[PDB]
Amino acid sequence: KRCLFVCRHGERMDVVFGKYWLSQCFDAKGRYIRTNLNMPHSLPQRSGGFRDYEKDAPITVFGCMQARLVGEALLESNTIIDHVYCSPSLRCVQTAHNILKGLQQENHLKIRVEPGLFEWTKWVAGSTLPAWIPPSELAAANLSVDTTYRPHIPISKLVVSESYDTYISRSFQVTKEIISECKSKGNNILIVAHASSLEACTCQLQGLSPQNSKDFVQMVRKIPYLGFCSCEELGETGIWQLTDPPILPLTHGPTGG
Amino acid sequence: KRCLFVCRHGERMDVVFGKYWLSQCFDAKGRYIRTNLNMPHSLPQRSGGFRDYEKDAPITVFGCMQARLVGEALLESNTIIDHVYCSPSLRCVQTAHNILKGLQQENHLKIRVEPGLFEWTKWVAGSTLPAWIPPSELAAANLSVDTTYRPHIPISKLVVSESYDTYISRSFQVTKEIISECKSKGNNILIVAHASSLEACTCQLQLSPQNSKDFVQMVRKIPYLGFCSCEELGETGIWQLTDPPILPLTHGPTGG
Ligand SMILES: O=C(N[C@@H](Cc1cc(=O)[nH]c2ccccc12)C(=O)O)c1ccc(Cl)cc1
Repeated sequence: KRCLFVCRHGERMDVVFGKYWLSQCFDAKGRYIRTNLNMPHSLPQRSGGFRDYEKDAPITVFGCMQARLVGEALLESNTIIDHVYCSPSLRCVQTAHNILKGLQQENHLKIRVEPGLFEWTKWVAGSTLPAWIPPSELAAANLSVDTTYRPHIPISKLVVSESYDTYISRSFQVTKEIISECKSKGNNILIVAHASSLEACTCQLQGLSPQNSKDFVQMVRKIPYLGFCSCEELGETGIWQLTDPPILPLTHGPTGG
Repeated sequence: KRCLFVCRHGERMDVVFGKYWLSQCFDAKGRYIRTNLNMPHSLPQRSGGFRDYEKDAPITVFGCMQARLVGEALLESNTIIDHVYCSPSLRCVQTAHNILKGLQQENHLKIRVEPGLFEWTKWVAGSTLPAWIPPSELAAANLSVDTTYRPHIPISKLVVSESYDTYISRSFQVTKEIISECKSKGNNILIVAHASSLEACTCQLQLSPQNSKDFVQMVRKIPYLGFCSCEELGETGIWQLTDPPILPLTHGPTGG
């Protein structure tokens, strides 16, 4: 077969509890005090204190469970994952790790943190990139990250508020580089990143021309949490095609009220 | 203090997947075939076939997690639940069970199924009540129900398309009958019912029950596993609302 799977990260803390979520779970002294059961028991310590979460928020408890279930669904369908890459966004690393937990592969597979899979940098606030936890420190928080992996696009080569074309171009360049270095090692590749990744990583893989920016944004906003798409290589053509994913979709509603 | 905990059931299968949800997860021959990871691995075989679900829908996978977490939160607060009662709706009994799982008390405790705790019957479709699974059949699905339990208001004594006055009374009466029999047994009692139940059961145990229009508004504002706490003001017999012993639970949808 040989497949490439691209899925979106889990439910975001800064979506459910809004842009001022740190207000609701950190006190004056900076102690994490959860005020909701959807908040995790504890948050990992960061190199810049809790304010590094403002532009790089973690997934919720239900975000972990979405990720666990997709992993459990891959195992149940005997869908073997040989390689896993993720965006350097904390929400993506956490999703990837929780998929490995559901996959029962926490202690075998080591996640390849690729900054080239970070979403369109136009969607970052201010004139500074997020303070992404380095692989070495993600590993030191139990998250099953490969600290050996050489990134195709380092953090230093990412542009602040890049053009649509810059984002689409690097998304394509990095996906071919990912595919190229996994030609030898294994069949199936899982990418855990953003809504934008599912289209930007696959669009030009099929030989097709990319969408215009406004069509792209509309496609991207219809992709749910842990939204999962699939690409099979057509023979040895080098072109890949989208296919019915190996697992069922995942749809739940809100808490309500 | 001596507490009464009233909480709504978990996420409904028939809300997420619509009114035609049996169309999506049952084929010609009545074989359950899930089409989404939020649908459970399997559904219990029902007395009168699969069509009995049409009016008594089960909670989703994420429905069970909502319940589990509420249960786990009760455990962590050092809150010992001494007696647990619930509506005869499958969603309510499934919620009740997953709270006991969350409490690590599936074996120790047994759920008291009370038809008197069922929601306002005006919200029933057709001219017939839902074909509820009897406490005997529920315990045969590994759901930790108390087959012993003598219901204060049995099914046969429930009126189809009842009035707002009849509901608040039967909700008030059953709550007192629940408080009465527990007096000695333990301290804290847990009701597991519907969005209506949280108001109807603790309104006049504290006040004049609100009008029908004001009620419906308050009900639709209560989330899945929404949780309120009442405590007896001494031995006076007048109970009052209090900041619950556990945090609330808020999550968004799948989206798109
Ligand atoms: O929903 C957010 N992000 C999106 C990407 C995204 C980001 C953006 O700025 N504008 C957009 C417009 C159209 C489409 C997508 C975007 C994602 O998760 O895929 C999001 C971002 C910040 C916070 Cl505090 C909370 C939530």
